[PDB]
Amino acid sequence: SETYDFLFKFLVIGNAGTGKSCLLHQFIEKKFKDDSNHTIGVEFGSKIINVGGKYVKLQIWDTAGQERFRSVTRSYYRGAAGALLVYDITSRETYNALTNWLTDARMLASQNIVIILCGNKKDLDADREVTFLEASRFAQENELMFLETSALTGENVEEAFVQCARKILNKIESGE
Ligand SMILES: Nc1nc2c(ncn2[C@@H]2O[C@H](COP(=O)(O)OP(=O)(O)NP(=O)(O)O)[C@@H](O)[C@H]2O)c(=O)[nH]1
Ligand SMILES: [Mg+2]
Repeated sequence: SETYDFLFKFLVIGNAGTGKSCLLHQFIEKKFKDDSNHTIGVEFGSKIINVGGKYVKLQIWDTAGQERFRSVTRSYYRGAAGALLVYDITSRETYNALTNWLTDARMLASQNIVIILCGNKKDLDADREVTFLEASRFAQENELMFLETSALTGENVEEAFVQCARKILNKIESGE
């Protein structure tokens, strides 16, 4: 019965272990799933959101982060309008991988894809390995909006997905 005015394909991308699957599950179900294991292929969720009285259906591909699946994950960029690019604030390696993820999206996605950078596991701040300020500098240098999120608590998860959609809606309306 429920309709929508817009349909967008999104990805969730980033190194294994960063919390991609937990982020999608939090956005859709509003709970932390704590038995989550490695995605061995691709998972899907969808949700309709209300953006200013416009209903936007998000079709979201939660991709495998393990290196062994990289050629598979790369096949998903085509047709994606938006992506959440995720690292783990407690794992510097996952943050150091970000340049490679952005190189992939530059080569394989639409030049107009909207990417939101998510520093996840913010609830694990006592084990932080990446500063807010330093990630903020990187995002700015890369023309990306940046949020710290927690799949566990929900902090900024709805905001990340909604803002990706709002930025795509803005492109549709005006400019580039
Ligand atoms: N404390 C905390 N743990 C989290 C958070 N998000 C994910 N985790 C935990 O981190 C681990 C990896 O999460 P998961 O969502 O499976 O990661 P993934 O990015 O989907 N991995 P893959 O790419 O291999 O599928 C799990 O043990 C999960 O419970 C978070 O915000 N806070
Ligand atoms: Mg996963």
